[PDB]
Amino acid sequence: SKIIGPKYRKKRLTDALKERSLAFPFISTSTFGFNIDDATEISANAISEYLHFHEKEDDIKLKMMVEKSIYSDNLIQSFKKHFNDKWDKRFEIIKIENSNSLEQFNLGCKLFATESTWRLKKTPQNKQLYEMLDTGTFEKVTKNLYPNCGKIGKVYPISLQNNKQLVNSILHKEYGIDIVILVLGVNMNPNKPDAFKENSELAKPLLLETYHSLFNALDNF
Repeated sequence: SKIIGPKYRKKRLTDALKERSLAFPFISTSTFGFNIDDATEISANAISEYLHFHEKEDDIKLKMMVEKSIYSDNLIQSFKKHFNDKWDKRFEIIKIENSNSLEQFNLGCKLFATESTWRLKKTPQNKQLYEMLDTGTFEKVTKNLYPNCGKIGKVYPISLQNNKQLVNSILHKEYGIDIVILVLGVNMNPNKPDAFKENSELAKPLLLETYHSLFNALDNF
């Protein structure tokens, strides 16, 4: 759970099969209940940090999936403000109806991130994803790779490719996903595991570290 920060790596020439195209949620904002003003600033700033560092790397495509309820003109303006009116062409926000909507899966990204918990198991919010992967198969592969389970602020990539049991998933074969990344963002919701208290001094630092971890995974990926 120790904070490690960004470990980003510039790549000018890349393998098209290893393109850094990531679909990811607006971490901790819906079910987890993270303060949206705070999540917006952290998200926008982390995104801009990564994209600026990687100026001129055109393989990178970032698609942030935002639930309809949270999506607003004010939200988009807030992002614009953090980007100093220079919104990077490589970053898009995609409105989805809810965390289980089918529209989220065919966005053309080789890496697909989902929120998870320490258990690294299916949640009610990513049920649809897990049905598509086959729950038992994916959970078994997850447990084999990460036998000591997950820590808040970290991500856990699982390849659908090198993974024999998952290669035939619609997610891989039809929707072009190579890697599913389980993202352990900060939960603020008393009804979900490992809830942080409202003014925890660790909440903001750990959400940022979640983004760093995610983008570190992308740069390896």
